[PDB]
Amino acid sequence: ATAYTLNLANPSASQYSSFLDQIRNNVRDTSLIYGGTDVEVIGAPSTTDKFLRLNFQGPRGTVSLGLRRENLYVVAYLAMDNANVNRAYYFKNQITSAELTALFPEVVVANQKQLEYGEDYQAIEKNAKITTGDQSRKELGLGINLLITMIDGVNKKVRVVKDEARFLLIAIQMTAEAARFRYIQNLVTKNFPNKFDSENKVIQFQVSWSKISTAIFGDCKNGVFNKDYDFGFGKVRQAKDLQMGLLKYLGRPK
Ligand SMILES: Nc1ncnc2[nH]cnc12
Repeated sequence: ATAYTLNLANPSASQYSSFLDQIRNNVRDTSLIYGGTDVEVIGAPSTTDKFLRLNFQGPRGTVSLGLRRENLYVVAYLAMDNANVNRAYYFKNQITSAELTALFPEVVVANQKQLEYGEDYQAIEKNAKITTGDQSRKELGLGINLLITMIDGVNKKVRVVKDEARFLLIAIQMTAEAARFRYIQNLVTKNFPNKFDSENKVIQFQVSWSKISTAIFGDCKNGVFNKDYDFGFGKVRQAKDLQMGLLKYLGRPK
């Protein structure tokens, strides 16, 4: 599979942004124009190139993420354990052993482990054991320095579910979600490279990806919605106000 690398040993805002653009440009179908907007749209599912590999390169090791090109869903991750042995962890309904072998060649079949929980935020959040506030991912914050800290929890260490879950929550939001929502990307670069507080608006965007995509796809003309929409953070009339980075594939426009 194709692989893009984020250098966390020497991070820069420009590098992070280009990294997100590489993801967007890889999965998009440039012939697709939704609601007369210039926002990138994910192309139809491929039977050949199903996965994308993302490498988080740090000073003491590299941790990798596997994403489904069809929808940017995280399907697995790779990290060396305390014995420097490469191990791959995957979500059952998301990928097979043969595909995992092709995605992460450095991991032998015996070292492929199926995760006990679901790939949805709810399942992951419960295993992250967040003890404050609403106990959701919002409570962890966001940021480059936070991502680095989370990677330290899985890189070259014995697997601890709590640490693995927290890493996944941050890794998914800093890649897949940031690719989908420019608002999230802009928050990261505006605060680069510091850890900062997340917002309700961040969560609201995330849970409304499909709704936003459907709205632009079938109820938007030349960037203007046919009616007022509210995804949780106020009324929106123009698609531009949503600062979208990537829209969900819903077919070709009619
Ligand atoms: N595993 C996942 N990857 C990306 N976006 C998601 N939204 C919910 N679960 C997700």
